Amino acid sequence: PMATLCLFDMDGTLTAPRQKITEEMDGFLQKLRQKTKIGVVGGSDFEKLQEQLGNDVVEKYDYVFPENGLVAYKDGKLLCKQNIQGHLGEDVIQDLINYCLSYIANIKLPKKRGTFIEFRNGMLNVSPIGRSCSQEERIEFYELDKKEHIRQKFVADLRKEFAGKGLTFSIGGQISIDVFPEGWDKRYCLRHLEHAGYKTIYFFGDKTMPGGNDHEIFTDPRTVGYTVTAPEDTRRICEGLFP
Amino acid sequence: MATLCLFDMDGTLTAPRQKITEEMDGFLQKLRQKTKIGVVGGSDFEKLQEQLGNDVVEKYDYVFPENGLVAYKDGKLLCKQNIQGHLGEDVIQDLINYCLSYIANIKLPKKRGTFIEFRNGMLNVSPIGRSCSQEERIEFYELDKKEHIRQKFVADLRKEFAGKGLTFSIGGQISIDVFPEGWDKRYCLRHLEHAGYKTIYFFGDKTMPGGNDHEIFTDPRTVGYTVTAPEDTRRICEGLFP
Ligand SMILES: [Cl-]
Ligand SMILES: [Cl-]
Ligand SMILES: [Cl-]
Ligand SMILES: [Cl-]
Ligand SMILES: [Mg+2]
Ligand SMILES: [Mg+2]
Ligand SMILES: [Mg+2]
Ligand SMILES: [Mg+2]
Ligand code: NA
Ligand code: NA
Ligand code: NA
Ligand SMILES: [Zn+2]
Repeated sequence: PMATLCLFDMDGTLTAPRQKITEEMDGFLQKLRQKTKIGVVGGSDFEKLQEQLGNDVVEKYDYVFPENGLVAYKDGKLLCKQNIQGHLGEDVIQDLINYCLSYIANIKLPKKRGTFIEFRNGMLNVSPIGRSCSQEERIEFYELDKKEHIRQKFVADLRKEFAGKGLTFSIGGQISIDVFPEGWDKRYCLRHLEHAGYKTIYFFGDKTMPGGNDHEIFTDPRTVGYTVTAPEDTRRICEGLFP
Repeated sequence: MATLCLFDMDGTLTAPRQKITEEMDGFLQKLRQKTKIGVVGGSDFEKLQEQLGNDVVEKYDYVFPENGLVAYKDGKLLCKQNIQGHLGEDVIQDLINYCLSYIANIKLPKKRGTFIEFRNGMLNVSPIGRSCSQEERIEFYELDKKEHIRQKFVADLRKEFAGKGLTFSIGGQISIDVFPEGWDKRYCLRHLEHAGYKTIYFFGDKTMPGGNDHEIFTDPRTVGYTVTAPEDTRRICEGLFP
C-alpha cells in the first residue's frame, strides 16, 4: 500500500455530483486502501467533503485535500495552510474584487440576487447572478449564458485587465467564474505529495478535457491520469490496477 | 372577547439564539387555553423550528417567520411575499447594481465576500463583506466610526432610492439593512388587524428606537409590553391572564 497513491477527484468521480458517496463505493475504497494509499481532492471546502464523504473523512482517506489542497490533511492531521490573501496581498485582492463588482453592476440580466463574490481560502467565486440564487434562477441564467456568452466575455475581460499579475480565470459550473493564483487548481495538492517517494500517483477525474477542473492535474507529469465517466468507472479501473 | 398574545422570539420567548426552555414552552401551552398566541421573528421558518420545535406551527395559533412575510394561521400556510415581487426585478437589480458599484469605489484595508446577502425580506449590504472574520469585523467597525463609511453610504442610498419605498438602516458592525418601508415586525399585523380581536398584546425585548420590536410596539394596533427576559415575559402574561 505505502508505495503508491490513488488520488481521486470527488464530484463525478467518487460520488454523483454534490451527492453523498454510496455505501458500495465506500466499501470499495476501504478494500482498495489495503493495496494502495488513497486520497481525495476537490474544489469544495472541508465541510462539504464531510457532508458527502462522511464526518470522519480524514480517517477514511490517507490524504484529504479540500479546496484543491490549500487545506490539506495527511494521516488525519492538518498539513500547512495557505490562503489567497496571504499569497496575493490585500491590494491585489481588492483590485480583483473591485473590478468584478463594477463589472457585474454593468451586466444586464433577468434577475440578480446575492453572493456575487464568495471569498474562499484558495479562490474567489464570482457570479453575475449571485450564488444564493434558487435552482429555477440558476438554470435560467445558465441557459441565457449559453446563448449570450456573458461568462466567456467576463473571463476574457478579466484576463485582459489582470494579464501578468499571476492569476487564472476559469468558467465554473453553471453560474460562476473561478479566480485563483496560477497553479492553485488541483495541482496545488501535488506540493504535499511530490517528495513523499511514492512509486506512482494515480489520478482519477471526470473533467480532464481543457477547461475542466481536472485537466491540469490529469496532464501533469507527476501523475498517471485516468478519465472516468462515473464512480462505477472509477471502480472498474482501480480493480484492474489493483486486482 | 378574543385576545391574541403576539411574541417576539429572541430574548422574549428564548435566550438570544437559543432553544426555548421546557419551563417556558409549558407555560405557553397553558396560556394558550386563555388567549390565542403567536410568534413573530426576523429569522426564517427553519430557525424558528430550531428554537421553538419542528412542530411550531401546531403549538402557536400564528407563526410569522421573516417578520410575517411568511404567515401561518391555525397550522396552515396562508401566503408569502418577497422583496423582488414587491419591488419588481428591475428595481431590485438597480438597487444591487448601485450597491456593487458603490462598494467597488470604497477604499478599505480589506475586502472579502458576500457584499450583498439576499433575503426574501431584505438585503444586507456590507462594504467589507459579510463573510469577514471576527478580527476583520472589529477593524472595519472602528475604521467606520472615524471615516463614516456606512453613514455616507446610507445617505447616498436614501438619496438615490428612498422614493421606491425603501428603508435603509445601519446594522451591526459591518452592514446596512435594506428593506421595503414597513417590512419590520409591523408587516405581520396585516394578517391580524381585521380578525376582530379586542386586544392584540405584543411582547418584545428591543422596544426602543433602533430595536427590532420598536415599530410593532409603538404601532397603535398593539398593546405592547417590554420584557427583559423570558422570565419577565412569563410574569407579565401571568398578570394579564390570571
Ligand atoms: Cl472539484
Ligand atoms: Cl427578530
Ligand atoms: Cl456579494
Ligand atoms: Cl413596557
Ligand atoms: Mg469532478
Ligand atoms: Mg499525468
Ligand atoms: Mg428580541
Ligand atoms: Mg402598540
Ligand atoms: Na462552506
Ligand atoms: Na418617501
Ligand atoms: Na419611534
Ligand atoms: Zn397575503
